[PDB]
Formats: sequence, C-alpha cells, structure tokens
Amino acid sequence: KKMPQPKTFGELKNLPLLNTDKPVQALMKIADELGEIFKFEAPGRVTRYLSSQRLIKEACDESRFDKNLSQAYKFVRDFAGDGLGTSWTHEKNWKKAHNILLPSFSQQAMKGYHAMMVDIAVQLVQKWERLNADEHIEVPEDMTRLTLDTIGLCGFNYRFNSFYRDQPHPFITSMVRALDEAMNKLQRDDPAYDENKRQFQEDIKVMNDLVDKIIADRKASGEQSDDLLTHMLNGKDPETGEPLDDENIRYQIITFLIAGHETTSGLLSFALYFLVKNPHVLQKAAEEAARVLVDPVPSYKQVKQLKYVGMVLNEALRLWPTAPAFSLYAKEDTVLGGEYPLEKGDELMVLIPQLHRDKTIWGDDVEEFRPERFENPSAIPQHAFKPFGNGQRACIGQQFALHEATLVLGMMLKHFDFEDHTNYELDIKETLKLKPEGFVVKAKSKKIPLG
Ligand code: HEM
Repeated sequence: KKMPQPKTFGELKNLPLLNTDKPVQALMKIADELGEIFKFEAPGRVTRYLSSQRLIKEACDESRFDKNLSQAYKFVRDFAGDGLGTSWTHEKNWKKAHNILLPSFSQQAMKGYHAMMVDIAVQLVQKWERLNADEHIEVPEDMTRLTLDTIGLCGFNYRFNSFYRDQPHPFITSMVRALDEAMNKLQRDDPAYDENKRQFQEDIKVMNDLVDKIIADRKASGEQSDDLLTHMLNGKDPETGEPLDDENIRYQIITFLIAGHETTSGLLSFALYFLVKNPHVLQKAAEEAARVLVDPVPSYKQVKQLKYVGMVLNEALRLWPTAPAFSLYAKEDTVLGGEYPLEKGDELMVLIPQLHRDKTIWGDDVEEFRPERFENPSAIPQHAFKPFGNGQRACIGQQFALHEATLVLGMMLKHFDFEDHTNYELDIKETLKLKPEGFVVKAKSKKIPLG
C-alpha cells in the first residue's frame, strides 16, 4: 500500500514543514489529515511517522526494531556523550550503565530519594506560602526550579538553590543554552555559523568542569550519600564485571539533568493546568490529598496511596506527553502492519500524542481530561500508552519522575486552593520537550502547618 506524504517544497521535500515554532504540533495536524502512517522526506533523509496503536505495537517489537538516535539527539550527544539517552543499544557503555543504574531507579529505590524530594517540595510550598495577596505563580518556571533542584540533590547531592535566585545556576544556564544550540542546528561548514560553533564549546566546558569536580571531590572524600553518584562510583556491571569510568559517570549526570528536568516540570505544569480547567477533577484530587497526607511531611507510603493523583498525572501524560516522540530503526527487512515493506535500517518515529488520541483504544472523547480512564491500568492494551518510551530503551527515570510528581502535586493540593485568574489559554512551547508557556495561577493557602 502506498504511504501518504504531506506537502513538498521542490528539492527540499518535506523539510520546510519543521521550520516552525511548533514542529510536533504541526506533525500532529499532519497525522490528523493523513492517518496512522505518513512518509516524511528531507534532502538525503527518509522517516515514517506512526500514530496508531495497531502499527506502534509492532514498532515496539524489540526483535524487529531498536532505538534510533534522531538528528537532534546526535547533536545533544556532543555534550551528553555516551550516557544512557544518547548511546546506541549496541554500545558497550549503554548496557553497562543500564545494568548498573537500573537498581538505583527502582520503585523500591525511591525510598532512599524520598527525603530529599521532600526537601525541595517543602521549599516550593514555602515559597507559595510566602507570596503576598496580589501575587501569582509562574507555573512552569517554579516546576522547573523544583525538578532541577530535585535531580541535583538526588543525583549528586548538589544544591542548585533555584528557589534562591532569578538567574539560574551557571551550569543550568549553560545546559539550557547548549540544548538550545543543539535544537537550532536542526534547521541550518558555512563561516556564518562560526560564532555558534564557539559559544557551544564554552557551555560544554562549565557543565563538564563542575560535574567532574564534584566526582573528583567525592572520590577524594570517600563519603557515602543517598544519591545516584554514590551508586555509580561503587556499582559493578554483573555481566562485564566492570564499573563505569569517570568520564561516562560525568555523561550520566549530565544526562539525568537533560532527560529529567524539562519532562517532569512539563508534566507537573500540564497536570495543574488540566486541574484548574476541570474543577470537579481538582476537588476529587484535593479530597484524596487531604484524606491521605495526614502528617506534616508526606511519607513514602503515603505518596504510593495517592491513587487519584497518579491517575491525574497519567491522564496529563496521555494528552501531552512531555517527551512527545521517539525514533526507531528496522533491525532487519520486515513488513509493517501487513502492508508496508521496510528495509533493514529504515527509520520510524512514534508520534506519542497521536497514539494517545487513537479513538479505537480510548473511545471518541480522547480530547477530554478524564483521570478515571486509569481506574484499572491493566485494561489498557499493550503499547497503547507510551509516555516513557519502550522496552529496554524505556525511561529509566519513570518511577523517579512519577514519585516526584505525585509527591509534589499531592502537597500542592493539600496546601492551596488554586485560581485560574487569567483564564489562561493553553500555549504549548516546544523545545525538545513540551510545556504550557505563560501558564500562571494564584494559589490561596489553606494554612496547614507544613512542619
Ligand atoms: C514525566 C517525566 C519523563 C518523561 C515523559 C520521560 C520520557 C522519556 C522517554 C519517552 C524516553 C525514551 C526516549 C527514546 O526512546 O529516545 C526516556 C528515556 C530516558 N529517560 Fe526519561 N522521561 C521523564 C523523566 C525522566 C527522569 C526524571 C529521568 C531521571 C534521570 C529520566 C532519564 C531518562 C534516561 C536516562 C533515558 C534513556 C534510557 C535508556 O535508553 O537507557 N527521565 N524518557
């Protein structure tokens, strides 16, 4: 069967379609008009975008398809290196890090991070408790402060102290600026790109300089903490028997911050947006938080008892998965969906927001925010809900992100009533991840002691 394809621009094929502020949202609108699969060509490049559960279930077959590094993540690799996210599955350091790091990211390993997550969540609550009557909350901005600080604390026992400042830590500043440059190179040898190829190097330096010092500092001290750095400095891969070397440990810490901060911040921001736009759902979630969070400080077990809050987060991830696409390649020649022959090496993109709007899986009301869709998670078919990727290349931080977001949203709902005082119109800014730009609320304290 012949594959649909969106509009072309002569010798540029489809490439100008992504020369836009909102490429994923453009790709979603194309999927709306062309259907479950469409070909996307560029000068010397071909990929196929998948939007249906019927095809994505095959793409998630790890015997047939492996993770591909997209063009963007090849540029990210210039400072993320061969950390988990930007390494190929067949690279020795991927499987080593995967085996060493998976125990540090278990649902059960969250018990050790809980106290430091509470540390940063308390700072967030206290900041909002301390706002004056006339004042409002910049939601993604504060969620990003929380998630970056939480990864820094739980990751390598480092305090970015984001709630003490307006201009971020020089590391954070230079990371985002480096991520920006990596993104900008998507639409670009020529000597006009000489200053862009000089500033990139400076941002890589500050990130490398500080994390390497931290690792050197910890090796010299020999101190043992509850962070991922300790586990990485003492872990051994059961298969090779080898530990990670210091350079790869550096890339892993850079990777935790790239991979975790924007997605989790976006999730919290989208979750609060849907709550203020659905007051009946907010009330049901607030009643749960009040019922369950009976102590001044949330316990690890209390966070696990926040069932509805977790459903709220999963429904937010259904509508706006904050890492909205992943890339695959065919391991061998194969036929997709019984009608699309693929050659070894052919690339696929999974368009996750469109998968999550497949009316054959979720029903006709896919645009509605309904947390009750997740009452029984086992009813959802295989590969129908994939906000954390697929298989052995799935998000290693899934339990970390969901524990942090359930804790923080639980505390938010316990301690404040929220007002959508501007009747905010959703505006989704796209970097490599999604976030509701300009989202803003008020929050009136329920005056509950906190500690
Ligand atoms: C709501 C929050 C998050 C979302 C939606 C998310 C999404 C994803 C997705 C879709 C992938 C697969 C990417 C691909 O196939 O190319 C991935 C991979 C990854 N994520 Fe997350 N992520 C989140 C939070 C986090 C956090 C908190 C961490 C903490 C370090 C993290 C670390 C990673 C790593 C290391 C990988 C690569 C894993 C591997 O291939 O071995 N993520 N993430």
